[PDB]
Amino acid sequence: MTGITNVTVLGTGVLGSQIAFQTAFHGFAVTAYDINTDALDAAKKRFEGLAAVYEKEVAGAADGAAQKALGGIRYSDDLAQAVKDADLVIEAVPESLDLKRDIYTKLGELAPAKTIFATNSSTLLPSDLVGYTGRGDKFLALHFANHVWVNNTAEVMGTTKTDPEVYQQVVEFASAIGMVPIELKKEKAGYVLNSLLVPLLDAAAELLVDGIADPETIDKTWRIGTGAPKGPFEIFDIVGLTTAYNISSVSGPKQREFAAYLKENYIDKGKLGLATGEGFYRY
Amino acid sequence: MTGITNVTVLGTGVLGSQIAFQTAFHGFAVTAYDINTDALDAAKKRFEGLAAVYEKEVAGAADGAAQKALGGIRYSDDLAQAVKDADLVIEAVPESLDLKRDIYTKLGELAPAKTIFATNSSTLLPSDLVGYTGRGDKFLALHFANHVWVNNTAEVMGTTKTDPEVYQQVVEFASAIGMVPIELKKEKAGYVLNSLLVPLLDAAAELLVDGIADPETIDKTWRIGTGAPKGPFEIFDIVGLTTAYNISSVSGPKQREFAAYLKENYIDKGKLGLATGEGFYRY
Ligand SMILES: NC(=O)c1ccc[n+]([C@@H]2O[C@H](COP(=O)([O-])OP(=O)(O)OC[C@H]3O[C@@H](n4cnc5c(N)ncnc54)[C@H](O)[C@@H]3O)[C@@H](O)[C@H]2O)c1
Ligand SMILES: NC(=O)c1ccc[n+]([C@@H]2O[C@H](COP(=O)([O-])OP(=O)(O)OC[C@H]3O[C@@H](n4cnc5c(N)ncnc54)[C@H](O)[C@@H]3O)[C@@H](O)[C@H]2O)c1
Repeated sequence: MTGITNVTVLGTGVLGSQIAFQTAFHGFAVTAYDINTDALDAAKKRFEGLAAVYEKEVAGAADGAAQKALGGIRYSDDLAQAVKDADLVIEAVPESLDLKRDIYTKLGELAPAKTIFATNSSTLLPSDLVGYTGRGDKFLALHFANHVWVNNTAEVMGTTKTDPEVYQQVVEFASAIGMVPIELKKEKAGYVLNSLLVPLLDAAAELLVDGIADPETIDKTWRIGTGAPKGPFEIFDIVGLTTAYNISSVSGPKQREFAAYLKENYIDKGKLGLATGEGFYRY
Repeated sequence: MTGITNVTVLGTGVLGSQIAFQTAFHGFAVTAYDINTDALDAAKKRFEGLAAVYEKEVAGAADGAAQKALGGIRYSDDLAQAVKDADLVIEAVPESLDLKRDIYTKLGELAPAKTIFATNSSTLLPSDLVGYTGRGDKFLALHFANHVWVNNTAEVMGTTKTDPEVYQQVVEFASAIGMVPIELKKEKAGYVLNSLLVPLLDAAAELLVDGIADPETIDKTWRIGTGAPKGPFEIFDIVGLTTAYNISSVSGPKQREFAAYLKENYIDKGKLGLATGEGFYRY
């Protein structure tokens, strides 16, 4: 008769907690899973943080609505119990092939037949994981963006093996929790958004490193030329220069030249971007 | 005592006429140069078109101000006479190495010593031209965008040989005619704007060709993810699919795959973008 009602999220970190909370906020029955009681205690702290954020930032969260969502969440550190009646499992464990491999094999065994599996992985492709799951027709990617309550896209990307009626029901779940479903047709590293954004940021980095123009110039050129609200380097500051450095340092020669540039001129000086109050720009 | 007053523009085509007119509109003494009286007649028609546009679209152009600028422009099809008292020459002849080569050698000989030379070339690098000029310390690029009155950037890009006091005076001329100077430090193919934009559009094209996602999806992902007003394919429509095809067809394998895609699905059907009323989107 009915579809997705019970959702279990694996991991209560930065994205796990946001995913779980947004889902609870939209009336699903949520279980947050993590490794031990200390991780669960820390999860609860995040959920209380999110609740506060929602009551100030999110439509409909005022006057106790965010607290009620908070209070309704269940915590579990026993995977078997955590997914026992799960309609959907959203996996946001650390970005580690080994650690996700471990997770899915167990999850494939412990979760009832009905359960749809969805990974939030940034870099690990579903195909890289579909094996360990044991239910490829029910395994796909549901990829969120940090600050899901306002950057509310959910990229839906399955494998060739993925069942279309499952894919569609994930899409509809995404709408149910207030996301804009971004539907990919074939698997793709970086889904859509990162696929578009990285090339822009790389081109900007090259201009800076090769001494063609300063950040301000590059940024105003982009805002004026495309009408965008923020230029590449303003975007770097939002992404965070530590993240930008990590990514830059594992790519072609030119990017690595940028990573070294970030390290010397920003990272080493403690100018990590927006969150810390100064990166390419002072805030 | 005084600086740039007399400006001669070589070519009265799409960008030559806009450059000349904006410059006349801001009080410089402008001579428009073209090859014969028939080209000059057509120049006059464009200038009258621009005058109409300015009176409806441009601050300060109403109540005869745009007509007065129009009336003050001089036409010449004799290069010697055209640049005889020129402080600045802006070159917007066809994008043709041979045709610009011809131009600069003559111009180097005919223009008084004081004259600064500036090319509006998109693809031809200044260094590719500095030779034929004979005044490398007074030769640089001043690159405009189509619809200069509203897309009012002017990318200033010189050669290693370029004289810094000349570069700065071009920058100040750019401000004088209401442009936002985009100052490049070293030469770069595509200056700043195209350098940033092409990679974004290419990444979008790849997603479309490889069947990862449809235009709408890719566009909404970009607008939502970056807050930009327009997605890649809306931008393609603005650029014009004929232009996009030309550029796509002379680049790496993946782009060529896109060019063929444009040709089959849009060009061959007469869907050329915004100007004709339909491209990726119907307008
Ligand atoms: N952080 C982002 O901006 C972002 C964006 C999109 C997708 N993602 C993806 O989400 C996942 C990373 O999550 P995050 O960085 O947002 O939070 P995080 O990495 O800070 O937290 C990881 C969560 O998993 C828990 N955990 C640790 N070991 C575990 C295990 N052995 N089994 C089950 N849980 C375990 C941690 O305690 C924590 O609750 C990766 O797939 C990453 O690619 C992150
Ligand atoms: N069109 C754009 O969007 C755009 C943008 C930036 C830069 N540019 C650059 O401007 C130049 C092209 O100008 P356009 O396409 O805007 O106008 P156009 O090419 O339509 O017109 C060319 C002008 O040069 C004239 N001309 C032809 N032969 C000539 C010659 N032998 N000697 C002198 N003049 C001659 C033509 O009659 C016309 O007046 C190129 O350098 C191009 O890269 C164009």
